[PDB]
Amino acid sequence: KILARVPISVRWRDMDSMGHVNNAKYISYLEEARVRWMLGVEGVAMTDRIAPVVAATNVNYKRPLVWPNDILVELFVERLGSSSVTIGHRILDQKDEGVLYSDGNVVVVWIDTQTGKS
Amino acid sequence: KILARVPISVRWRDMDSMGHVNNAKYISYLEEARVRWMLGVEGVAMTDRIAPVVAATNVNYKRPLVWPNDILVELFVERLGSSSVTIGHRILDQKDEGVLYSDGNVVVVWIDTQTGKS
Amino acid sequence: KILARVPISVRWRDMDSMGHVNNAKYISYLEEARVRWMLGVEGVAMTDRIAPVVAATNVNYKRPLVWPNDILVELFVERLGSSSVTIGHRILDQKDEGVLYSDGNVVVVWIDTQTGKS
Amino acid sequence: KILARVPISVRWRDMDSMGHVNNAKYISYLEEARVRWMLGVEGVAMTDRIAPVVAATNVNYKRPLVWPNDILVELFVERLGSSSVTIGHRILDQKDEGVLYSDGNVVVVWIDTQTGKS
Repeated sequence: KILARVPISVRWRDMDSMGHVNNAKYISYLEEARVRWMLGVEGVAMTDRIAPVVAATNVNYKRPLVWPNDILVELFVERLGSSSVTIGHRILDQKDEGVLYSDGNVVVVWIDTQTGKS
Repeated sequence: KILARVPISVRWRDMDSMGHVNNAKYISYLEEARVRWMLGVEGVAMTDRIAPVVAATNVNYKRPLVWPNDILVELFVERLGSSSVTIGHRILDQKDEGVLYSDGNVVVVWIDTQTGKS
Repeated sequence: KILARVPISVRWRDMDSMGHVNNAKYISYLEEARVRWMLGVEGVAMTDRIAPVVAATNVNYKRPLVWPNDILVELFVERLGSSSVTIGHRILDQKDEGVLYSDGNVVVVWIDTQTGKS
Repeated sequence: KILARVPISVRWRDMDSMGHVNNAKYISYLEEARVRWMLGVEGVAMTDRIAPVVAATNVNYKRPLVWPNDILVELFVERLGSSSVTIGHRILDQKDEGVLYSDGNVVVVWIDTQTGKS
C-alpha cells in the first residue's frame, strides 16, 4: 500500500495573510513527496518519453497547519489503472502523527500525448 | 449559475522546470478569482466571525498552460448546501475561450470552529 | 532612460502572514516587468546562446504594499556596461504614482559561461 | 561574527522554467534562515511593538542552484547600526560548502512607524 513517508519542512512564507499554510502549498508538499520518492531508488533522476503527468489533484483540508510545524507526507496506492495511478495521501504533523492536516489523492497518468502504460 | 468570470494574468514565475504553469498555481488562480469576486460588490473588504474556509480543492488538469497566455477564471455554483457551497470552475484561455485548461471545483464552508449557515 | 512602465496585478497570495506583500515577491514583480518588456517589441519570444542572466538584485523596501492595490513597475537604464546592464526600478501604486513601494536595481549580464557583449 | 548556519531543503518547485532555482526564492531562503534563527534561543516565538522590518535585500547570484541540492545559509553581522543591522549571508551547498551560490546582505531596521533601538 505505502509508497513513501516523506518528511517535509514547512517554510514561514508557506503561510498566507490568514496565518495558516496556504491551500495551494499543500499541492506543492504532495509534489515534493512524489519527486523525492522517485529520487530514492537509485542514482540521478531526469527522464523523457513515456512520462508521468498529473491529471488531477483532490486535496481535503482537515485542520490548519502553522509554521514552524514540519510535516510528514505519506503516499500510498489508492487505485492502480492500466495507464493511471491514483496516489492517496495523508499529510501529518511530524511531532504527532495523530494530527491529520489533509488527505485525498492525486491522479497520475503516463501520456503527455496519448495514454500509454499497456 | 455563474458567480464570476475573472481575468487573471499569468506570470513567468508561474511555470515550473517542465515548461508549463505548475499544478499548485491553479489553486492560486482559483483563490484570486474567489476574492476578486467578493471584492466586487461594494466598498472595502475585510471581515470576521461567521467566515468561509476551503474544505477541499478538486482540480482537473486538461491541457498545459504556458506564459504569456493570460486566463479567464469562470466560477459557478455547482452545489448549494446548508453550511457549504461547492464552487465549480473552468479556467479558460483569454484569447480563445474554447481552450479549457482546467475544471473541477472547490468546496467552501462557513465554520472555522463549527459549521454555521443555518 | 526609461525602458518600460509595466502594470502588474498583485495577488492575494502575494501577502505573507504579516499582512503585506512578501519581500521576495518584489523580485518577482521586477522579473515579470523585464520579460513582459522583452515580449513587447515583436513576435514570439524564446531564445538561446548569448543570453541574459541576473547577477544581482538590490531591492529597497520603502513602504508596505497590500492587496488589492495593483502596481506599476518602472524600469530604466541606471548603468550601461560593456557586458552588463544595471536596470534601475521604481515600483509605484497604479492609482497614485506618487506612492513609492520600492526602488533599487537589478544587474543583468550576458554570459551563462563567460562574459560577452563586446 | 556568525549569527547562524541554517540548513534549508530546496524544493522542486523552487526552480523556474530555465532549470535553476528562481532568483526570488533566494530572498525566501534568507528569510527562513532569519526566522529559524530567532526561533532557536528559547520557547515559542511571536511578538509585537518594537519589531524588525527588512529595509533592503542585496543578493548576488554567483552560480546556479538546482534541485535536489539542499543548501546551508550562513548569516553574520556585517554592520551594526544604532537602529539597523546589516546581516551578511553566504548560501552554500550542503554537500560541499566550498560551493557558493550567493552572498550579499539584508538590512534590517526596528521601526514599522519610526526608527527605534536607541
